[PDB]
Amino acid sequence: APAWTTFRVGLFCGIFIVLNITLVLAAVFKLETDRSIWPLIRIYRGGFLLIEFLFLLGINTYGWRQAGVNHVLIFELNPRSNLSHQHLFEIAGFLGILWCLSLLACFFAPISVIPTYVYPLALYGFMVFFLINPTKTFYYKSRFWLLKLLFRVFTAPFHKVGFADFWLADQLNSLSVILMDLEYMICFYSLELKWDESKGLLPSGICHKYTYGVRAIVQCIPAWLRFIQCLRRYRDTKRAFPHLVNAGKYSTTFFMVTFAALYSTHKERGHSDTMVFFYLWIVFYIISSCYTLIWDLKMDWGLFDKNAGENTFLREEIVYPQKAYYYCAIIEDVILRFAWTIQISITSTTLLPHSGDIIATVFAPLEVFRRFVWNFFRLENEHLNNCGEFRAV
Amino acid sequence: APAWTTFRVGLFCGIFIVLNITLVLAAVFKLETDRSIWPLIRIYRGGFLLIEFLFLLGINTYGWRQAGVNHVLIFELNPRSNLSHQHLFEIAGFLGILWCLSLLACFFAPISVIPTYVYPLALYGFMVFFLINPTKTFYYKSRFWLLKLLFRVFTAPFHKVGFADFWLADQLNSLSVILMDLEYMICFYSLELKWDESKGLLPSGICHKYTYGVRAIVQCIPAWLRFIQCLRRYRDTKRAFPHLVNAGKYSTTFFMVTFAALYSTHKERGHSDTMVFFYLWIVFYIISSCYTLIWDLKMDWGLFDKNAGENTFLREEIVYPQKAYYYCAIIEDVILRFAWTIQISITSTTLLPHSGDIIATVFAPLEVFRRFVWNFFRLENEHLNNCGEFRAV
Ligand SMILES: CCCCCCCC/C=C/CCCCCCCC(=O)O[C@@H](COC(=O)CCCCCCCCCCCCCCC)COP(=O)([O-])OCC[N+](C)(C)C
Ligand SMILES: CCCCCCCC/C=C/CCCCCCCC(=O)O[C@@H](COC(=O)CCCCCCCCCCCCCCC)COP(=O)([O-])OCC[N+](C)(C)C
Ligand SMILES: CC(C)CCC[C@@H](C)[C@H]1CC[C@H]2[C@@H]3CC=C4C[C@@H](O)CC[C@]4(C)[C@H]3CC[C@]12C
Ligand SMILES: CC(C)CCC[C@@H](C)[C@H]1CC[C@H]2[C@@H]3CC=C4C[C@@H](O)CC[C@]4(C)[C@H]3CC[C@]12C
Repeated sequence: APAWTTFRVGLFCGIFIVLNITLVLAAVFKLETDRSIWPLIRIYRGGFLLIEFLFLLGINTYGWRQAGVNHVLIFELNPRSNLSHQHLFEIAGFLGILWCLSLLACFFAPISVIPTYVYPLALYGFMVFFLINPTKTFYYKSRFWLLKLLFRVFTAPFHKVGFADFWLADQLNSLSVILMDLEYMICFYSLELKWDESKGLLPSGICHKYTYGVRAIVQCIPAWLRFIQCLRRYRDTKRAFPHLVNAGKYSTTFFMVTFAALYSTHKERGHSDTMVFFYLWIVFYIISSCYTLIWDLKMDWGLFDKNAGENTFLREEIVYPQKAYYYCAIIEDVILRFAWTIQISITSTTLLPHSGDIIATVFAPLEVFRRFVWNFFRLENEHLNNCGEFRAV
Repeated sequence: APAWTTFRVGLFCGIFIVLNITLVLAAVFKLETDRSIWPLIRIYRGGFLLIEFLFLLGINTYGWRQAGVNHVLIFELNPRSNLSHQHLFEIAGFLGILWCLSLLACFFAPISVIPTYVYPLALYGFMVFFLINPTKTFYYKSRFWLLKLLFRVFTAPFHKVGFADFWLADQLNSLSVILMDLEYMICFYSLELKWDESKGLLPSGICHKYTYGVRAIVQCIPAWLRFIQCLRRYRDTKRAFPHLVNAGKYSTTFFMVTFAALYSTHKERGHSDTMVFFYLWIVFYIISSCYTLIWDLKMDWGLFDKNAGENTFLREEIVYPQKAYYYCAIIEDVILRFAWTIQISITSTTLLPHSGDIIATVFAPLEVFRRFVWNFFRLENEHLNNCGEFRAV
């Protein structure tokens, strides 16, 4: 990379660091105890998760390049022009500066005239604009490639699946919280925000409950897309394995989230059917967790193979130098696959609100971390032994 | 330069920027009107000027390298392990972060126990330690070369002059304010600071007055070193020109600063000899400015030459692309050589107390800027046509 690119990476990282420190200190001093800070947390959580995802993605690209995994051939990107990790670090740092500035302005009151609710709106409006700018400025080829890919994923039955389509839909399975925060923000300004008050951003009413049957559809949105892609892939190929077995993996989420919305609704009423539904919500919690975990370990990463030989419990060939990495990865995935399922059901109105909001906010970055670790061995098991059969050489 | 070096340059620059912005805002809000902020300004001015000097020096090194001026041969540095501009930018950024942090802590009160006067002391103590660290860490070769050079300059009659000795003594002629701030700080804590009070840094006294006669000797410390070096050069070379004419250039400062302590001293008394002294101070103020300016233009930069030809008013060969640079430089040097002499006389108490401290604080960075511009054409006129007769090829 050129020297100005590394200069810009470091510049944005340093501004981000100091902005974070002053954010924490203003939080522990300037803020006032009486008002509620939760809408404010629920609104900014999505941008935080997006920035973290881009940073971790930049570390993924560095790891793939150094270890020798040909990720340009698998994604079928152009050999000549490709983003390297420094460009991703730069985008992450810039969007992080805007996030820190908007949140800081929401804590302070730098301008009297401007109402506080404007700042959250001004941040997310800018991000959409940067992505959809018509002019050939600011990584225009990257934004255009991403936009064409996004169009194909959201219209799933109609296109032939390629590695990139399959890959982005999975990433969207772990980023579901951003969609929920967006539906929550869209709902909140429309119904529970009083526009007339000068500082109405920090005011419960009905804006954080799975009651109007919308929040369930919103977390089943990515699982539905992957289930549909698996069915289309089965149509073309005509092989029941592994396309019909994989679709079921994605269908388990429907039953589990269906039951959340059911026990919570029955409980809130004076109904005695609540116990029965509670028996079922639990059963479709262990089934889903075990099914996703076994699929991860044996089919996604390709471990526990018969001819492992020396690398015991692993596969025959390994690309990353240390076996410790693989063993820590196995244990980490095992303990975080159990954490993911609980936060999914919980979002759909289960545990009384006071204790629930701190579990989701703590466990969302850990789900992004689990996807970050999943990327390494998935791409490695693709490069070695053609696992998805997307190229079929 | 390696990528980690550029990353570090940008990191320290970004932290420095945000620290400066919060410094300004805390100055215009947190600070209190009743107490005096001048001791606090006179103490930190020296560190500010040192940081600015290092940054501008880094720009000088970039300019010399690109234009093709062999500054490694002139300074006689080792061709294998030289420093580049990025390393200077890095030192400047790091020391600037420490300066901003210490001043910020002096504005706030982050720790109750610690008295405020400790922080100025903690900053300058660290800087000395970084320079004199015995261990081979943190640019140990650079610090050792600089330390040997400094020893030779402060013991001037005893060593043979080389380009590096002559060059550092001149740089010290424009950095005289740092010495004054140091003598002022050394004096202030000892006599006018009441140790018992918790916040006595921002309390007037005898500290800034040129009376005991100490401040005049500190004013003429660098001019004396250059005058002595010129006499030594004439002893070895046996040439009355330009070593006896150049020594006089440096001797004019003695008469100039001797008529400031005198007029100021006579005025404060009920003495009628004050008028006579004032008519002499102006005469030497004007004889010094013209002498230094003519020497600069004709002997240091080598302009106004007879065989200029096409480059009119310039010399025959020019290395920097645009003539506009040379013309702006001539005008800038002409108008700043008049500014330099006023603040030298003024420091030794010529004006009233209120009308003087803002002139020195504004005109000190402009003197550092004039030396920054002087460096380009001095090194260029050395590389072209060997002017100082130091190598004598
Ligand atoms: C909260 C609301 C905010 C709205 C968003 C606002 C902020 C978001 C802003 C985003 C602007 C751009 C962000 C960085 C990505 C740019 C594209 C890119 O990097 O492609 C890289 C591919 O490299 C890879 O193959 C690995 C994948 C990299 C990222 C893939 C998508 C990541 C974003 C997923 C996010 C999903 C979001 C969906 C909804 C959550 C580089 O491609 P290329 O090498 O340049 O290709 C050129 C060669 N070619 C011409 C042949 C193609
Ligand atoms: C009260 C407030 C103040 C309190 C006091 C604070 C004090 C604390 C201050 C701490 C600051 C310490 C600064 C460290 C700088 C390292 C030195 C350096 O860079 O040498 C460079 C010289 O390279 C050149 O000659 C190129 C241009 C000239 C620079 C020479 C002097 C630069 C520093 C002038 C500074 C003037 C400052 C003087 C101050 C009196 C690099 O040398 P090299 O290329 O690595 O040579 C190696 C090859 N060799 C082995 C053959 C040699
Ligand atoms: C239980 C917890 C501690 C498990 C932690 C697992 C994490 C830390 C492990 C699992 C996979 C590991 C990564 C595997 C591959 C690479 C690529 C290599 O070129 C750099 C190290 C890097 C980036 C490893 C970093 C550490 C890593 C992310
Ligand atoms: C009256 C005022 C505005 C005069 C200003 C003069 C200043 C701005 C001029 C005079 C000498 C000039 C420098 C002369 C040489 C170089 C080296 C070249 O490779 C980069 C530009 C640079 C660094 C110039 C920057 C601008 C400069 C510093």
